[PDB]
Amino acid sequence: GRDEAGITGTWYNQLGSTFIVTAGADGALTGTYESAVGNAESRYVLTGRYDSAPATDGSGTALGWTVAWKNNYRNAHSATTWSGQYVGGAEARINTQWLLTSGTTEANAWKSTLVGHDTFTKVK
Amino acid sequence: GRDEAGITGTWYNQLGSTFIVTAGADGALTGTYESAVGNAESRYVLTGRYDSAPATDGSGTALGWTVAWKNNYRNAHSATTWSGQYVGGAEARINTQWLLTSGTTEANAWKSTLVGHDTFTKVK
Amino acid sequence: GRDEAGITGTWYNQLGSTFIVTAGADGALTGTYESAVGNAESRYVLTGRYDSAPATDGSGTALGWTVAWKNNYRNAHSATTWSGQYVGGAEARINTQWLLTSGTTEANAWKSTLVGHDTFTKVK
Amino acid sequence: GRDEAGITGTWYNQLGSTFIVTAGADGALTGTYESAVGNAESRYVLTGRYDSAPATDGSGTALGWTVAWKNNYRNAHSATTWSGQYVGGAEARINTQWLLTSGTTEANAWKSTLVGHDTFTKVK
Ligand SMILES: CN(C)c1ccc2c3c(cccc13)C(=O)N(CCNC(=O)CCCC[C@@H]1SC[C@@H]3NC(=O)N[C@@H]31)C2=O
Ligand SMILES: CN(C)c1ccc2c3c(cccc13)C(=O)N(CCNC(=O)CCCC[C@@H]1SC[C@@H]3NC(=O)N[C@@H]31)C2=O
Ligand SMILES: CN(C)c1ccc2c3c(cccc13)C(=O)N(CCNC(=O)CCCC[C@@H]1SC[C@@H]3NC(=O)N[C@@H]31)C2=O
Ligand SMILES: CN(C)c1ccc2c3c(cccc13)C(=O)N(CCNC(=O)CCCC[C@@H]1SC[C@@H]3NC(=O)N[C@@H]31)C2=O
Repeated sequence: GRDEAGITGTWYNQLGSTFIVTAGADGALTGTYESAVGNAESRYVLTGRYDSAPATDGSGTALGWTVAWKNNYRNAHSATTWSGQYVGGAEARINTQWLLTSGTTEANAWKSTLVGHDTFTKVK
Repeated sequence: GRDEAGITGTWYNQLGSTFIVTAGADGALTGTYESAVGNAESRYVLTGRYDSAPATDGSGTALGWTVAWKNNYRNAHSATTWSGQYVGGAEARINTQWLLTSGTTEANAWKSTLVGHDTFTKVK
Repeated sequence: GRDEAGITGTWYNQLGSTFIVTAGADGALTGTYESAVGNAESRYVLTGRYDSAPATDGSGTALGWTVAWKNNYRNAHSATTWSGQYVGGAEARINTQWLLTSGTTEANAWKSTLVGHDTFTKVK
Repeated sequence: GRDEAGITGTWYNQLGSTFIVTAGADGALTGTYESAVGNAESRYVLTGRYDSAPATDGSGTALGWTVAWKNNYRNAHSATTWSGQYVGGAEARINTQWLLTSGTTEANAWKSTLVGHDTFTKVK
């Protein structure tokens, strides 16, 4: 409810990427993502989930979402998942860690997956 | 197509958890997850994405999905994302890495996120 | 050489932790770490390695180090490894990702490892 | 003591890499690593730390180590850290997660770090 409202909207990360999400009453996340970097052009579908009844101790709201990097313009044969928590208030944030897996041969599977962290704000 | 067919079904990981997924023609993943471990009971909604047009060099198919650990029985104030690749054939596998974030206070945010790896097969 | 000089010293991360390191000519890192958070008191031994001949294209210098969280005051039955890169200049930084593993039972091994990111500066 | 003995020796992972380590009485790990894959040839220095007084409940022993991928033959401008736990007994194992950072430009820092998992045994 509070965080359905707080999460729904347009977010921006430190790279200049754009995350457009709707948080549903059932815990769904749906929207589009546009990366400022990488083998990417325009918007990509995203879907995910969030805790629709977080704790009321002042904890964050756990959430995550996935982008497969295929759309009408490109196919980067890869998928990113962001896992993190939403923190509400005047300077709301979504603080995330992500895993970006590329499809590989079996011989290259050891080097399939990048790891990083993205912080999203409502302003940038 | 090939991997819509190959991905859709029931999968099992090394912990004894059960992953029930439908891969759509558009790149969607939908289903339910049941963990054998942790603060979890019964099935949880999952949603994700996969590369619906993978390479044909013998590479894996990149995919990912999210579970928020809230259902009618429990709320563990946390979300897991799995990022990985599907590898088809007689002993098909989905090889994943995952990030499990709990909602935390700001003071505890440094210890919000677990990391691990799960391998899913069609048999176990 | 340049980065032996640049890396050797006292660093501080965003949590207020203190990283005291000597970079040797052979690629060694030695020193002590003091965490501002967690099950930790005072200084802990650290050892690691760095690229002692980085690229000269303006790339970072790859490095990593380990702390086992045992000293004369406490034993937290855990170890952290930081992996990252040093970036020199007026606002030098060491940008890292870390893995913090606790010793667990086999049944709890799935939840053994925390993941996070720390940015170190010469000032804070 | 028990794990000084148990950890010291030659280990092998699922890729066919060779990890030669000495565990000291003070918690030090020293040795050499030879990767079966990647931009690597021959042995590389490793250093790390382990919990020299683990719990006696049947928990694992937390440890970690670093390799910078520079030696007399090659320089891959990168460093790997493994974080994990040693589990003793007839089929002893070291179960690890790793982070492999390459030195990058600032513009490429988002894609600096690979993540994976290696399981080491005394036999393979
Ligand atoms: C050879 N070996 C070292 C690699 C070199 C480059 C790459 C990889 C990859 C996977 C595994 C290895 C490598 C990989 O998936 N890739 C990306 C492919 N896929 C893409 O480029 C799609 C855009 C991804 C944008 C990310 S999502 C997290 C972050 N947050 C944002 O807002 N934007 C960024 C590489 O380049
Ligand atoms: C205090 N500090 C060290 C922790 C101790 C325990 C925990 C945490 C967590 C997050 C951060 C820190 C801790 C966290 O999210 N948690 C889990 C809470 N949430 C749950 O238990 C929900 C079930 C999660 C099951 C996982 S999904 C990846 C894997 N694959 C499967 O098939 N099953 C497992 C902890 O316990
Ligand atoms: C139950 N389940 C969810 C957990 C809950 C709490 C914990 C864990 C752990 C491991 C696995 C699970 C959990 C774990 O290792 N632990 C830490 C134990 N060990 C310690 O507290 C030692 C200090 C570590 C300080 C870190 S190093 C990275 C960062 N950067 C800094 O400068 N300071 C921080 C937990 O609490
Ligand atoms: C372009 N983008 C997607 C990448 C593509 C390839 C690479 C990277 C890297 C870092 C970041 C991105 C990429 C990176 O560090 N690299 C490795 C460079 N460095 C090396 O190859 C040194 C050998 C590393 C061997 C590892 S250690 C963990 C594992 N366990 C073993 O026993 N052996 C393996 C890449 O290739």
